[PDB]
Amino acid sequence: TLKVIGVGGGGNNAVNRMIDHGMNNVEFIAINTDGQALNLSKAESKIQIGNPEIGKKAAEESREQIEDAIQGADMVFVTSGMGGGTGTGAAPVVAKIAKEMGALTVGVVTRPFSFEGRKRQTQAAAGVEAMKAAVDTLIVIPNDRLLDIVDKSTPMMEAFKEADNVLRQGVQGISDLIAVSGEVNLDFADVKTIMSNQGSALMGIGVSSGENRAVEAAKKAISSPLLETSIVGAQGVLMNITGGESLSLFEAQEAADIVQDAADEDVNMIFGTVINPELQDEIVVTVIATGF
Ligand SMILES: Nc1nc2c(ncn2[C@@H]2O[C@H](COP(=O)(O)OP(=O)(O)OP(=O)(O)O)[C@@H](O)[C@H]2O)c(=O)[nH]1
Repeated sequence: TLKVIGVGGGGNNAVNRMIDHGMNNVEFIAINTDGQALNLSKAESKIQIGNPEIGKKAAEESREQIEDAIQGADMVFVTSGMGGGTGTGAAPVVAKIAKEMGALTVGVVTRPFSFEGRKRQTQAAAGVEAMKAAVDTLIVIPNDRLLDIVDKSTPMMEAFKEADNVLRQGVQGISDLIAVSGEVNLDFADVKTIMSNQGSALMGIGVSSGENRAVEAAKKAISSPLLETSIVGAQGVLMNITGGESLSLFEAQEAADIVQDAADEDVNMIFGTVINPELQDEIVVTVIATGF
């Protein structure tokens, strides 16, 4: 039982992208203060709660409504945009409740763009520290590093939809590996071994389609701009290899071995594969490195 919880406006929009893109392994929950924007959410479960301190007390006042929604989950994803009042303060509370209930809590959050001002960057920094305390592992993508990812052509009014896509890839990276119906999935106990109480995590994404797509997508994930460091400093590595119906076990093994050779000699590496047939010839390699 996996649940991804979008906290705040930006977090809700990512969840809505997470649903438009096929991701049915998981139960979706949306939490916000703005009721109208909650009605425009696509998640099954919606919870209205109620400067990042309003968000906090709103979440704490709705502790039991949040507790009820998460009930039964084994792992929970809390995705939010840090910076605003709602997500920055409420998302650490939703995470801390999830971790108290025994769920493996994974935070996938964003730092705002530089063009959003220092105050929004200052509050986001405090939210990030709050979330690190709350979750098992936290993935933080600074929105500024999408400029090292997006096209020269990217419109400025499209900028927050690429943020949605990156948060989609963070959650779907791990979520697709654990409970899809086509079961060459991994074992949950081993996932816990890589995520539990670790803290700060890196994410690498690589896409390719050639004859040597496996080697190419793995090298590009190893050196994805989203990684702030090389994964060599990492103790545990969770790797996802998503392909179409032509994805081979050899290709997965090849890509896993390339990543494992870049990690620390005695990393704890677990990897799995996901067949999604909308993808034709391109494979996507997602690497999650933990413990920093
Ligand atoms: N991925 C994504 N991020 C967004 C989006 N909109 C804003 N963000 C980022 O997330 C940060 C917080 O924005 P919101 O989530 O809308 O703020 P909030 O949580 O609703 O808090 P409030 O101020 O009470 O509305 C902003 O600084 C942006 O950097 C979005 O649509 N998608």
